[PDB]
Amino acid sequence: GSHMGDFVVVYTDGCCSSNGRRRPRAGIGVYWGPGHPLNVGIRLPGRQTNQRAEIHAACKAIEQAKTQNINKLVLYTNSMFTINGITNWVQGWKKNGWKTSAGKEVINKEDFVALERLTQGMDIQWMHVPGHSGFIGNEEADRLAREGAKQS
Amino acid sequence: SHMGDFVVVYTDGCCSSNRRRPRAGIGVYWGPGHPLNVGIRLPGRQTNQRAEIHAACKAIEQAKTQNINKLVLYTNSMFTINGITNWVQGWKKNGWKTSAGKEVINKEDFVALERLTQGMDIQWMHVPGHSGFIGNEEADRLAREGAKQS
RNA sequence: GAGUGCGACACCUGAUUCC
DNA sequence: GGAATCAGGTGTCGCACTCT
Repeated sequence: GSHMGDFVVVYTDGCCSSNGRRRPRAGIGVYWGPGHPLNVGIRLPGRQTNQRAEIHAACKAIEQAKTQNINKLVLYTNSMFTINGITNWVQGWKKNGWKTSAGKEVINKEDFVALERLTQGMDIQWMHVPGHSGFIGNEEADRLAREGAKQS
Repeated sequence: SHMGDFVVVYTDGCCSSNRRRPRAGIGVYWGPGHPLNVGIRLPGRQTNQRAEIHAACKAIEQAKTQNINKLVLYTNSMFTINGITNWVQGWKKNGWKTSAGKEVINKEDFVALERLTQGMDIQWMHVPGHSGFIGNEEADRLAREGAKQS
């Protein structure tokens, strides 16, 4: 178990073997600490892609948190897409019929709508962790997602 | 060792620990009791790619020392072979960017190797997994020997 | 509306060598 | 298993132009 001031630190990550190929396998992973009862690594239900696993691994961590009555959180993910989406983009997407900058429709709307819904009632600091650069937290969350993508 | 007027040479690098004291070696073999057969220490940052590349570099300097311009080069470093026979064309065109849009790490090394190849007619031969070729084994022996000497 | 670049962070597939 | 390294891909977005 780890913390920064009053915020408990959590790591999330998604993965997907054969992303954009013929047989995609996507998984989610959240790491709270060594041997933490809350660490999970499971198979991502639905459309298999890296983007959804990254968004959905972040959703899982928040659900778990509410489950522990946690309201302050530092969420580390190596997914700028997830971050930018939830902390910038969704705001504008809501005032424009969910439309890309190329007049078309935002592909992960349901993933971001599900995410934003979870963020109600949560002071969360979305911090980017560079992937594959020695951050135990992020390697483990990646380890956990790979294991989860090896499932159901 | 000659394939016609083309003379044959074997090159190889090595680097164990590739974490603590990455030690890198360079070896170039021309044949039984040849005055230019050498095993020496890789200068600079120690990696396997750098030793394989500078092993080729070393051999080409030696060829020139012998007024050789048609050279057949044997190495098991497909990375070296690919950078020099076909990737450098694109890197000099795209500002030395990788397919992932990042910077070519061994840029310095390939530029030096490319410089040495001006005026050289060189055939790059990949020596596979494992074959006989005492040439490759010798070159290997040379590299591991040069692996220790600052 | 159609399209083309560019940037960024991920997610991969593959290959050879060095351990 | 890992490192050193590269080539080809998709997943997705914003940003910046141009319509033969």
